[PDB]
This record gives sequence, C-alpha cells and structure tokens, in this order.
Amino acid sequence: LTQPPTITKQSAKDHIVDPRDNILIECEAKGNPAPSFHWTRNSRFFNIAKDPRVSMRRRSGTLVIDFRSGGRPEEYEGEYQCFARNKFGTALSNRIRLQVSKSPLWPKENLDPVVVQEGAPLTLQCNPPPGLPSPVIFWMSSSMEPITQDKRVSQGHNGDLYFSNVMLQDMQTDYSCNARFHFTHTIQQKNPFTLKVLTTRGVAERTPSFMYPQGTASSQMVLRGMDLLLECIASGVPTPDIAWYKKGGDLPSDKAKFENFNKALRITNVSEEDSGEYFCLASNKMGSIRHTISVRVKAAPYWLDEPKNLILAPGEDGRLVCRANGNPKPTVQWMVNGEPLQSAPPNPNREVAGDTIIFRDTQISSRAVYQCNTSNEHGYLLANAFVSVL
Amino acid sequence: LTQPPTITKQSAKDHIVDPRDNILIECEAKGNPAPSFHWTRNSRFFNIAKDPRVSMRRRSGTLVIDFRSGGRPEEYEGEYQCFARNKFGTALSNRIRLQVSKSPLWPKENLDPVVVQEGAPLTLQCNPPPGLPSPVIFWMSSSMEPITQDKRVSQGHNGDLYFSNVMLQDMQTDYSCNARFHFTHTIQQKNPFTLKVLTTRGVAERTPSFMYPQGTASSQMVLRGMDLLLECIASGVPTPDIAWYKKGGDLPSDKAKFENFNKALRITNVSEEDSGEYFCLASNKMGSIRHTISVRVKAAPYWLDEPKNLILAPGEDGRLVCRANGNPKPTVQWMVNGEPLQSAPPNPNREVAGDTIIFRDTQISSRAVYQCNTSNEHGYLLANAFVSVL
Ligand SMILES: *[C@@H]1O[C@H](CO)[C@@H](O)[C@H](O)[C@H]1NC(C)=O
Ligand SMILES: *[C@@H]1O[C@H](CO)[C@@H](O)[C@H](O)[C@H]1NC(C)=O
Repeated sequence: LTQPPTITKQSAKDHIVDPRDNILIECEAKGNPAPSFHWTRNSRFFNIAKDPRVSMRRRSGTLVIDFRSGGRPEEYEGEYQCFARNKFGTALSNRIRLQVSKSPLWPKENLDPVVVQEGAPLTLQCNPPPGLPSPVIFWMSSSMEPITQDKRVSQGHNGDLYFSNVMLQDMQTDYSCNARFHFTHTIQQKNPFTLKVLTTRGVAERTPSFMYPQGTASSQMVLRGMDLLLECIASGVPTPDIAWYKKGGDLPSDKAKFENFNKALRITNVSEEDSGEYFCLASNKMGSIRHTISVRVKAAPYWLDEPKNLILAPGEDGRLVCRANGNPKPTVQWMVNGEPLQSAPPNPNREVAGDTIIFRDTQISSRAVYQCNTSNEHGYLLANAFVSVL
Repeated sequence: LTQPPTITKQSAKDHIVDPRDNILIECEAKGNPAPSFHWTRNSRFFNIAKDPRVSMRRRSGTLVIDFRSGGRPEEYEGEYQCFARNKFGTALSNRIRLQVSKSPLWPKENLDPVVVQEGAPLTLQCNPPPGLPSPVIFWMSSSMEPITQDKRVSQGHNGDLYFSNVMLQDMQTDYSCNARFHFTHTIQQKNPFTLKVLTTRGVAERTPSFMYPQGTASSQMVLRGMDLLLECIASGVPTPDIAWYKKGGDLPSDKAKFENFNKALRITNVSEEDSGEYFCLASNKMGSIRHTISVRVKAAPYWLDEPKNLILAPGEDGRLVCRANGNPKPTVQWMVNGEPLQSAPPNPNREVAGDTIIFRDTQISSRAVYQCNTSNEHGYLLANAFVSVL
C-alpha cells in the first residue's frame, strides 16, 4: 500500500526515432496514490498545453507526439526528463536525449577520373555523411554488382577502399561507396569512381608501407565493455600479409577474432586487462615493417553499490551508499525530489559523507525520494531510492 | 532593334527538383526595350515581395528560391507561368508544373513467412511507393547479394517477382524488393520475404497459366513516340517458353526487341502503324495457351503548322495558322498578350476561322504578341507569335 513513486518503465537514455510513426517518450511509475507527471525539455519546464502535438496517457506520464498536422521532429530534438510525484515525494527518470534517425544525402560533387600507375597503391576514400547510428558501408559497381574483396583490395572500418597494389583488372568495374542505414534501411550512393590505370611496363617489387594507420604509431581509447578494433592496411607490390601481437603477452584466443583478410583484429568485451601495446607486421618479401598501437581503457560508470529503497522503523538509523566504479573515477551528486541537496529543506537527522548518506533517528517526517547521479566524462548512472518510515 | 518580347529560355514543362540545391524556375526573353517580368502560381498572381525565399534576376525573370532559413519545397509545388511584357505586347511561357523529387519510405509492415508447395507457382508482389519519376527496381538478398534471374524466375516491369515453378534452391536466399531513384540515387528496401518451400513428392507436370497479364486478353493505350511494352509471364512445371506475334502482320524487326528472357517485347518509337492486336504463346509441353493484347495508339499534339512572328508592311494582309496533329484531335485557343481573345480590345482588321487568323489592312496599331494553345487529353503546345508593322 503506502509506497512513494518508483519508475516502472522509461524510454532509452539515447532514444532514437525515424520521422515515421510518431514519437513515444515513455515514462511510467508505481505509487500508493497514482502519481502525477510533468516534464522538462532542455532543463526548462516543458509546457504540454501550448503544444498541440504532444499529449499524456492513461494514468501515466508517457508522452505521445503527432505530426499529422504540419510538423517536423527536427525541431523536437532535445533532453527530456520525467518527474513522478505523489503525496510523499518525487522520483526522476533519466535524461532522455531524443534524436532523429537521419539518413542524409551526399554533398553534390563532380568527381575526378582516377588515374594511377599500375602496381602503385591507391585509396578510394569514402567519407560518408554522419547519420545515427553509423551506417553500414559497402562498395558496389554503379550497376549494382558486388565488388569482390581480398588481401589485395579491401575496405577499412571508416569505409575507405584500399588498394595495396593496383592491377589491370581493377578497370573491370567502377566503384561507388554505399551507406545502408540501420532502421530506415535507406541506402545512399556516392558518385562512382572511374579508374583509368596506366601500364608503365614494370613489376617493380617494392617495400611495404602503411596505408591507413599513418606512419609508425597510433593511440586508441576504448570504453570498458565495448569492442576494440585494430587495423593495419599495407601497400606492397608482392601483396603484403598482416600479423598481430601484444607486447609482453598473448592475444586472448577467445575474445580475439581476425577479420578483414587478417587486416583487422577485434577484441570483444574489453576490460582493463586488455589495455597496453599491440603491434602489427606488414610482412612483404622485400621487407617487413611494424605499427604500434597504444590502447588505453577508460570506463563509463557501472554500479558497485546501487542505493535501494529504505523502509525503516521510527528511530532506526538508515544509510544510502551510492558507489560506482569508473575511469575516470565517478562523481556523486545527491538530490531530494529533484531539488539539489544544497538547496533542500534542512534536516538534522541527515549526515552526508560524499558517496554515503546516513539517516539517524528516522522519524515521521523525512519521507522523500532521494536521487543519485554518479558520472564521469563518459557517462552517468541515476538511481532513485525512497526513505519511508513504518 | 524594334522587336516585341520573345522567350529565350525557360524551365521544362515538367520541372522536377530534389530538395538539395535551391530551385531555379527559369524564364528569359529578348525585346527592343528590356522586358519586365511577373509570374502566376496556380492561376493567381504570384507575389514575389511578401515571399522571402524567392527573388528575380539580372535583367531577366528567372526566379530563385532559398530554403536556408527554415523552409520546405513541399509547400512550393504548383503551376508556374512567366509573363514577358514590353511597350508593344506580352509573351507567355509554358505552364511550369514544379514538383519535388520524392524518394519515400515503405509503409511499416510485418510480412508473412512465405510457404508454397514445391513446383507450384508464386508471385512476390513488390508494390513500391510512388516517387517521381518511377524508380528503377531490382531484387537482392537482405545481405546485398544479387538475385539471379532466368526463364523460370524473373521480374515484371511493375517490379513483382515471378516464379513460374518454385524449386528447392529458392531457399538459398531471402528476397527484398529494392527501388533505386533516378537523380537522388537513394535506394529504399522493403522487408525481406522468407521462403519456406514444402516438398510434396511430385513433379506433377502441369499445363501453363498466365501469371501477370490476367486471363485471356488485355488492352493498352500508348502515346505516339513513346515505347510500347508487352509482357507475358507464365506458370508451368516444365518451364514455359514465350513467343510473340502481331495479328495479320509481322513484328518490325528493327523497332522491336525481345527483353526479359523473352517474357517481354518492346517497340521503340511507336506510331499509328504499330497499333492493333498482338498475342503471345506460353508454349509448355502439356499445352500452349495464348494472351491477346489490344494496342491503341493515341497522340499528344505535335506541330504541323506552328505560328511564326509576323513583320508586315502597313496595309498588307497577314495570317497566323496554328495547327497540330493529335489523337484526339487538338483544340485551338487564341490569346492576345495573355488575355483570352474573347475578352480582348476589339479589332476590325481581324477575322478568326478556328485555327486560322487573318489580319487585313495591318496598321500602325495592332502590334501585339498572340498566343496559341493546341491541346488534347494528353498534352498541349504553346506558341508565341507577334504582329509587328514596319
Ligand atoms: C548527471 O550529471 C552529469 C554531469 O553533471 C550530467 O551530464 C547528467 O546529465 C546528469 N544526469 C542526470 C539525469 O541528472
Ligand atoms: C492549354 O489548354 C489546356 C486545356 O485547356 C490546359 O490544360 C493547358 O494548361 C493550357 N496551356 C497553357 C500554357 O495555356
């Protein structure tokens, strides 16, 4: 029966949508008395009433927009936050950054016909327009024939097409960069590149070079839990081979997978242990060079000690611990029903110790719905926890 | 020196544009005194001044819109007409129907898994969203592999995929209809069809049937000068062959081309002679049926006798003949400087005889810029011709 508000469901922290079926910023909550809801858009009170498009729901705060009457979601991009309040206190949802799933066109460009000496290297740079999330990329002939890839010719993760050495058959098709988008499935085509190779009467066998990762070394930061992608594209006449190593250690055979005609190396659920120096070798015939990649592993906050609701008997000492591990180390900010602790109705029964709160002689009053934001450069965590007396 | 206005350049009758680089409704003209320009949008005076987007040009009437400040071309679709006026008279441009090059998305649909008995026929209907002009269509696996076509499996001009008889290998891929648009090059994908064929232990050899052109006969109207496309898709176990004929005549070996694994027949620059009854045969092993297509050839107007400008000596009888051949036969409407003849400043020296005007005792006055609209159901022609006295 007598329990303060608690968020039941909510739209994702990163709520992305296509201009198709109208938006649904979700927010639901429990509570003894059915909670009332209000919203903020970019930190200012979001006035539902003066907006024709948006409307609230059956016994909930879930919103619904409607563009069936001359409207565009491109103006409706921003940070949303739901507030669930009842007689006891108020609980908050995450900060919903609603963004439109763009599948934009390529800038109009009259491309130069590509002329390169035979056997020499070439990089057909794609450079796609943004779009969210990143579009899957592939190369096709302008007449929709799939371009076959091998150790000699392959694409990098950025979408660029890499020719180790340009042969004569590379004129058996033209080359157009395609970008397939995730949820709209729209594909955008960039103008076809026409290759005009020049025969210079020479197999001139050359030492290998580094095409994509420029020069000698490179650094990479990567988030705990995400994937780590290492690449090495080489330009050599006798088509170069790539090989991989980690300095003073073995590459984890389970988490690691050679991709792209050995040109790339993925490590899946990366952790601190996966940081350090990795290197690759472009093992030609006339030589063998090396690239060194430095991998540092930073981390978005993840819960060590998430605060839970507190049901205490009058007079009992209670405590809330909000601790997350991250890199850089997370910060803790406390809130009482949305209002920042600093400017909250004073309470003598409360002692604050950074990430730890302690409630001595919990009494009749003092029933509220505390918040915890633990954050760092790379992310945050928001916990709701109430302090009800029995 | 002393010559009335004459249109030099103008945007195409069907001026289609992508929301990309801002619109350019062109209109230029000659004339002794440099002509002044104004426009109509959907038959009412188009007020440039109260519109921020549009602007006129250096010594011309060519317009230019600009959406760099919160605007959409979808509201700017309509019929435009340029008016070039000088001290003597006024000449008009064609009615420019400006339309936006749409490459719209497919309606959201959860498709049914396709289950069909082996050897039996099936039609994977594409049914694409409009877009202008019509999108080029093809079928691909959801992972971008091209679906190979043959006499057994091929697509109709409407985009539907036709299985004469469904084999077992037809499960070696899924099937998604793709629509590539002409000038934007955007491709839209419809959800993949998953085929689950059922082996029923039977090669049961069957009589052929007509898949696309339904039943026995079909009619087709086609415009003079355009292409004529005839199709016949058959459903038979021993994969049917298609053959073509014209009743009481030979198919023109020069203008005709067998396409689509013989399943279609194109005749290029069609004229009246190309009308009549064509038929095809689905020549199976167990039988051979026939479809009859009736082709009638109608025609948009084309000039027989286009009116030219008139330079006459005072007192000389002149004449304007405006005659176009079409089917249905064209209509003639005359205008004096945009104003319809019926409500024009009366002139005794002018005798009208349908498509023919005659100016007796051409005098000092009477210098104007007459118009001719010859039209029928399928199109029109607009000629400007002035009547200057020497
Ligand atoms: C938590 O704090 C960080 C940094 O102050 C901020 O960017 C983030 O939006 C906050 N989250 C919430 C829901 O308060
Ligand atoms: C010519 O007349 C037809 C039918 O009245 C009309 O649809 C067409 O727009 C006219 N063309 C012009 C430029 O007057």
